[PDB]
Amino acid sequence: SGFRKMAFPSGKVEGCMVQVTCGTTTLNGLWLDDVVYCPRHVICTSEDMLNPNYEDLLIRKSNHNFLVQAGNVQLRVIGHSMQNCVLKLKVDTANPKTPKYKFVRIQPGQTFSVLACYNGSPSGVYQCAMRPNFTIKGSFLNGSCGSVGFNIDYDCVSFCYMHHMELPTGVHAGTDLEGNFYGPFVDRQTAQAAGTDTTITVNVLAWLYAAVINGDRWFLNRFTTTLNDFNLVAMKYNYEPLTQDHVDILGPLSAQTGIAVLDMCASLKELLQNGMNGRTILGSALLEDEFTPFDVVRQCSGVT
Amino acid sequence: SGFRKMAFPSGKVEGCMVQVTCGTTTLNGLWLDDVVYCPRHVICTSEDMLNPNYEDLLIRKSNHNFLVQAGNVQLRVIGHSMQNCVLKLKVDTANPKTPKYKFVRIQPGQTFSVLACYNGSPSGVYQCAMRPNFTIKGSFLNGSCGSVGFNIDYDCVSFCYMHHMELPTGVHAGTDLEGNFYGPFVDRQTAQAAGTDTTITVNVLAWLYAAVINGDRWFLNRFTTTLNDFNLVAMKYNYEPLTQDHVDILGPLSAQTGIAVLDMCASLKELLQNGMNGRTILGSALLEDEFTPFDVVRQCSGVT
Ligand SMILES: O=C(Cc1cccc(Cl)c1)Nc1cncc2nc[nH]c12
Ligand SMILES: O=C(Cc1cccc(Cl)c1)Nc1cncc2nc[nH]c12
Repeated sequence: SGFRKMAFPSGKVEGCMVQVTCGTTTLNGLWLDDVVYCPRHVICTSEDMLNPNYEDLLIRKSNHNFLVQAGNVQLRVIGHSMQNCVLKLKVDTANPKTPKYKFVRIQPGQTFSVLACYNGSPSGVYQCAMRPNFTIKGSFLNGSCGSVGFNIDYDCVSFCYMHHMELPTGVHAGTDLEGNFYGPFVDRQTAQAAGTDTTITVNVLAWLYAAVINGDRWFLNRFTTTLNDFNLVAMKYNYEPLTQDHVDILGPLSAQTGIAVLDMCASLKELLQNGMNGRTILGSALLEDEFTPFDVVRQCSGVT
Repeated sequence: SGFRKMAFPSGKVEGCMVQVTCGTTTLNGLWLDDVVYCPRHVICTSEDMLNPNYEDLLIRKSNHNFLVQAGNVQLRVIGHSMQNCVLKLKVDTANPKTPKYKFVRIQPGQTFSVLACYNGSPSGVYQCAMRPNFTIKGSFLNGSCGSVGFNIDYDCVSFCYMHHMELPTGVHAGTDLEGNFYGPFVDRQTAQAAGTDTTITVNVLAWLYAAVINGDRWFLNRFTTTLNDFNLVAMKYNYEPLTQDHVDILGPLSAQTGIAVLDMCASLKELLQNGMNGRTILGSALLEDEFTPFDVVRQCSGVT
């Protein structure tokens, strides 16, 4: 029992972290096989960041200008290329600690672990969700760029995020491992709208099921609702509309607890309309949306 | 910017996890040098757990009865001894992945990361605090026993906790790495009082400073208080009395923000007496006490 915001064990990812320096800028890189991936803004100075012409800036750089250090050892760079907002630095040595891996583009509302790094060295690990507006509410300081987000399935690491930027609002933006930003963001020092965010309804319902499994049941009521009725409430409270696809993904939790998804929707409707009344659910005084139905089953079943 | 419940990177600890089986019981062990440490209740059957005579139960076991597997390879057990509530199994091979380490007994109110494991395999990592009543509110299932808590300082892992038991209340109890339980607990299947818990005041104040550093400032007021006045409020709200030692440890955060510790105490006093009024601080609708002043400085400075 107990329910925590659990991250994946970070060991497989720690073994891939390197420091990349270009000119006066240092950030993190990810070394997989004989390629090091890092944000392309490693080639910029502070003056360049207002409106960088990355193509022109990269033309002034040669392989020897990219200093890549894996712990205390230097990697020899034999090639460089820009793919969208990432640089791929070909090195002459395959990372001996390369785990089985994939590059995936996650959907908004999905979760992943972040290994925050500085100077190629891991500082900490935390779990978070990709917001419906494609930002992440992480914990990142100057130098964290190049830190990655990932999920693990047995021995395979699926990398889904590389950190690039902090918006003036203090939220975070980054790319998939092919360098494509999640959301409308561009890698420039300009104010950029993130746009309206919403609460991840299917994740809140999953967390309510986790609460019932772990004994927090005070919010269960004698009511039920329909998808249409519930979605009128979700609209008022800035929650994502619940679809049958979301109801289907909640099937395993509904079967385990014996609580029909629409009955749990009625509990959620009552919590939205009345608040918590000073009570808590799984140590939280707000409705949590950073656990997917898969995360709940994984944590409640002890998947390694 | 941003503030997360960040755990230490778990890689150094993942390299020490092994599966220990004795008879029909399987749990986790920690392999450091040529010793494997695990909860002594690995020698019990379910019938034994009501009131185990560990000395007698261990006498019926020989080195060959302890099956220790590091991933897929078997370790040869050449000695066994019980130290308080842990078993130390001497093996013929030093763990090649043994990091620099220490065994420490942490104080209540301090924090640490847990690497939850099942069958010797890591499932997840999370940060938590040792409650003032010596329990931890973890996320652990049957088979998680032997999972450890730890802190990292540069390249040295200080192990402070080994998981042993879940109380009937759903909270967790365990030992230091010398097998001494934190708190009054015994390794038996009996209902056991945890006793009154309190909120870790110095940690709440540290988190309020983290909130100010990250821009959440709505709770700052025009008031101040004294240690005596604040402690009358702490008493009413089941908070630990604040001492000058706690004020001293908050010095760096008070210097960084320019907010005197007693002025932050007045903000905390007002939040305790009036609640959050439906507002949040660092994404929380309650006063968080699982970040120490050291954790706040570490996260806000990017220590690796
Ligand atoms: O935002 C940047 C640098 C940057 C500026 C403009 C565009 C780009 Cl792509 C990158 N670094 C950063 C990241 N995360 C957190 C931080 N806190 C301070 N700086 C942080
Ligand atoms: O509590 C036990 C077994 C046990 C019983 C009596 C005394 C001792 Cl020392 C150990 N295992 C366990 C731990 N954490 C979480 C769990 N959820 C289910 N079982 C869990």
